[PDB]
Amino acid sequence: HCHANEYAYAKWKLCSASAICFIFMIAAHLLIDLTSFLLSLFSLWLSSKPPSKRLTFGWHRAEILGALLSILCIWVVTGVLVYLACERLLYPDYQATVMIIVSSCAVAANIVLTVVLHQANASVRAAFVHALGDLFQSISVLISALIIYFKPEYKIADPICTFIFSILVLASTITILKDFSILLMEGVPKSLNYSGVKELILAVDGVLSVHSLHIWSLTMNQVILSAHVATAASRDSQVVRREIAKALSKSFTMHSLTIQMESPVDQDCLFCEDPCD
Amino acid sequence: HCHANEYAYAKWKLCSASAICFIFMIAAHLLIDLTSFLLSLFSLWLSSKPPSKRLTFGWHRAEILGALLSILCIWVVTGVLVYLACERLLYPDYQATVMIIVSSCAVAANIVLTVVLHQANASVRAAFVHALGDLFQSISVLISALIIYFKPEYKIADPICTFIFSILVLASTITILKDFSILLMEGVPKSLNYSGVKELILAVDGVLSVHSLHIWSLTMNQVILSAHVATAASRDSQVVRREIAKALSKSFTMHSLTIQMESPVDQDCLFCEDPCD
Ligand SMILES: [Zn+2]
Ligand SMILES: [Zn+2]
Ligand SMILES: [Zn+2]
Ligand SMILES: [Zn+2]
Ligand SMILES: [Zn+2]
Ligand SMILES: [Zn+2]
Repeated sequence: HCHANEYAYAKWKLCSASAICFIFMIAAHLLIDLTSFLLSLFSLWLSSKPPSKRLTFGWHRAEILGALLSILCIWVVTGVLVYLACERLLYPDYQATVMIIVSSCAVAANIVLTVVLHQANASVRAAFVHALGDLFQSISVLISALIIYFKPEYKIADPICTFIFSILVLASTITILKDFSILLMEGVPKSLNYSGVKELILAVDGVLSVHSLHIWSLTMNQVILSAHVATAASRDSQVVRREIAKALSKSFTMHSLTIQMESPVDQDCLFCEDPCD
Repeated sequence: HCHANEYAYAKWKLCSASAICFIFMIAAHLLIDLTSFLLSLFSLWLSSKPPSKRLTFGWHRAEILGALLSILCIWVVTGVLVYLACERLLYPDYQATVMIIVSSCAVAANIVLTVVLHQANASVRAAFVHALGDLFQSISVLISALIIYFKPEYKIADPICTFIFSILVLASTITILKDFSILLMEGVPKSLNYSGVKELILAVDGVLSVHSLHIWSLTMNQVILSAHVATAASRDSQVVRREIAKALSKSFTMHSLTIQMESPVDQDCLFCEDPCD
């Protein structure tokens, strides 16, 4: 045959944040937040579906697609806030404490959303940064309000306040796009290393030359491995991988293995060579 | 060992469209169109790179990531044009033939961009729809101009003109997102069929029960196959797949095969069962 509660864990942790912004009707930004969540949550309902004929590996990956969307909804939001800050700069006419407690309530609220996403699921590490950004964005108008209120002589420190805080957003979203670009490109995941498994595999008896390895991954923790191995022709074949699986599954967890057990007649070729790093 | 000119074909066909909008400095929207292009082209330069250690399958898939971006740059563009049409509706003050030949030159120009992308590469079928949309968008202001100029009594037919033509954009971009959602989710590609290969494989002698098939695809024409097959224990194993490859490669083209040749002792399980369709 050659053969848990992390799923609803987020559904717990995520549905909360959806309600907070929902209950946050004390007015744009909030409405936009109320949109990213449910959809992203709805994606979390997708990965639960069983693998269908059209999607053989199943809807596992769909989470990231929802996640990667949430990120690009942050760039649009902050994209507006830089252009308006520019408009708020070029049209300098604007007029306080009224604009403080309306933000004094917001900043503390976003801490709630952020702290409950205390770092698993990608959507978690996707909605989290969406909130964190929305926090640092929120303190901009606050930390400015407690500045111009006391020092209204300038009243122009607010634009740069956003400008420096906008970068605090984008410089905090790259760390997630350095990763989700590797997933959608079928690259080796973070927690592993390409040569880190070749040697780890070459440490078994029958193997001769692991050629044409391919190890991509699904969302965050689902990894899939695939390779062709060369075995001692005098040695029995099936028994070897009968351990290699154990040899790998013991090393760490998998979601599907396919090993080919090619025979010791390979035309010693760029395709089954090596990655040139 | 168990072992063309389509690449630069687009680089030919794509660099052209990049120059046309570049040379189109006869004014914004043109600049946005220019930004979308080169990047997408730059992605086409990525897929040429050889497979590296971090990206085992290689940068083939990266094209789609660039492609899928171009699409979402269309929704943003048309997103602006519906809100402005709304603003152009709610603020009805606006005032002709001056606004005709400035568009009479545009519409015909977009035909050039579209016709040279006469339907291969995804980026082709990605930049194409980006242009086609930008055409139907362009005729809106034109077909309206030759209406209100002759019948200025209304001058309100222009908003709905965009509104109906905006849908002509989005209803033309879905056909590409029905597909590129299957690629990034590792689903079986269009040109194939899940059961279409099981039977096509089960038509060989040694095979007993192809279990745990997995057939996803890279960008458009690169397909990868992977499966475990059961063979007659009395029959020799390696010789079977020594044909199955031919049996499939003869059927159509591949980019990597991994077959496991499991033995006839499988615990007759949901995992190696079937996709429930
Ligand atoms: Zn799965
Ligand atoms: Zn091989
Ligand atoms: Zn080779
Ligand atoms: Zn390739
Ligand atoms: Zn098997
Ligand atoms: Zn099974």
